[PDB]
Amino acid sequence: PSPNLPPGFDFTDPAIYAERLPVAEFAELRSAAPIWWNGQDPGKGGGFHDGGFWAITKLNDVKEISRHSDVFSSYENGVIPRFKNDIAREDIEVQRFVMLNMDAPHHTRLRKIISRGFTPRAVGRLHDELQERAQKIAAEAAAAGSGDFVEQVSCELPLQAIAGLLGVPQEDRGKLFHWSNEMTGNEDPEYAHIDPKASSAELIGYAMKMAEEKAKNPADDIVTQLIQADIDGEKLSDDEFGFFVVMLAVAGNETTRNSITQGMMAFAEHPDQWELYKKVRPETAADEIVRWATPVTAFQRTALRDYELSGVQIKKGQRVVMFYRSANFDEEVFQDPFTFNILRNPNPHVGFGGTGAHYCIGANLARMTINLIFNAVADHMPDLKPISAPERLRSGWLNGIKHWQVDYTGR
Ligand code: HEM
Ligand SMILES: CCCC(=O)c1cc2cc(-c3ccncc3)ccc2n1CCC1CCNCC1
Ligand SMILES: CCCC(=O)c1cc2cc(-c3ccncc3)ccc2n1CCC1CCNCC1
Ligand SMILES: [Cl-]
Repeated sequence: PSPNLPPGFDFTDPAIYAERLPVAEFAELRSAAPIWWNGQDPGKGGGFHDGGFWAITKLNDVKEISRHSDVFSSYENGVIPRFKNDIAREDIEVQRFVMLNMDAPHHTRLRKIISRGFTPRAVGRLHDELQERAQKIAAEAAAAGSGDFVEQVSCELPLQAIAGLLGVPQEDRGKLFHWSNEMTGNEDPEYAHIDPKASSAELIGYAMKMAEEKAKNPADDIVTQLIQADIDGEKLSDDEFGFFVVMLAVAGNETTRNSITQGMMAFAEHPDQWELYKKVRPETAADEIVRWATPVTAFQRTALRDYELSGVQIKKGQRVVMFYRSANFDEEVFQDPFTFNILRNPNPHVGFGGTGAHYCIGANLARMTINLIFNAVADHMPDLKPISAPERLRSGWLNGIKHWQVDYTGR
């Protein structure tokens, strides 16, 4: 029995996500075809010209793929499942220079070096400054009475986390945030004029200059840790640091931002959860917010050899697309997945990916950011109420909210 889906439906179709999350369609696959070939017509494969991909909709299959990185490659085709249909293959293969799109052993060496910048000590050291900034952001927004929750609440704190992690001076954070914002969303008409190619080049150039400068004058931020050789002589080259910063500018910006926006959207839809949050302030809320928001709808892998996955024969060279948005509502794993429950514990969501070599290195920085900003929202605008429906982002792999008008005072 084939799944009940519109003909030619592509789960990476940006025109879908500009309007809605295809929640019913994902649930139909989970019930009727949990691993399903998503065919793609000629020239409509978002930069990939192989006829289609395997849609992966169950959490256990997402985890099995993520664990078997020896078979399911990030390097072969990158992990972004959709670009502009016209993108040149060389523009996809340039993504291989960031650690996200690397396989072992190159990924193994890089991740070990990058780990110096994401130790619990390195992240926890940002706590106090990010808490202060979260409080000031929410106070400034509440003083405005009403406005765009996305721009006035969700946007700044994730960017300040990247800036503080890297130790970017305050006078430079303006153009750093601009470059980071010009990296994503260019298939939405609102961002048709952004140039991620130019921005990534500017980010790399800025980052190399910063690596050269930071080598001359070490400090305590992670940049010194990254470019300092260890006992084995391992360190980031200047351009390697540049590719790290470009990855960070994307990895930590719109992901946490959209978790914040869609976390508040869930709170507006479930006022009992919001009342419970304001009273208890449970930090388990962050993980339920990420599960609910699933800012990365999907990442892909490519099979390096034949592999049988849950009774389905994946053939060498074929792409599998891990739909975290489907897996995070898998009825087999979650008790009442469609109930927003900020006390859910344990919460084995795959919003940060499936356990494995590429698991989000900034997951705890993200959770801290989310907890600090929602404590600040609760402190300064506890009676927030939405004014109109959110405006969704036209993207085939990012689940984004561009704008969301709310009344911070409630009256
Ligand atoms: C709610 C916020 C976030 C979400 C939902 C998220 C999601 C993800 C996902 C799905 C992956 C791929 C995992 C895999 O393929 O197995 C990933 C990797 C990564 N994330 Fe995040 N992320 C978030 C925040 C952040 C932040 C704040 C940072 C850093 C400041 C960060 C840095 C990274 C990096 C560097 C990688 C690549 C790791 C590797 O390939 O080894 N992320 N993230
Ligand atoms: C890496 C140094 C700058 C650069 O050069 C370059 C950046 C860049 C970015 C994209 C892109 C990013 C996100 N979304 C869509 C596109 C595409 C191409 C990019 N490039 C050129 C790389 C080519 C590699 C082979 N030689 C000629 C240059
Ligand atoms: C050298 C050019 C790098 C680049 O360009 C790029 C980096 C990057 C990082 C992520 C990411 C990493 C970890 N966690 C979440 C996200 C995702 C995409 C990334 N890219 C390509 C951006 C394209 C822009 C145009 N639309 C398709 C994506
Ligand atoms: Cl994008």
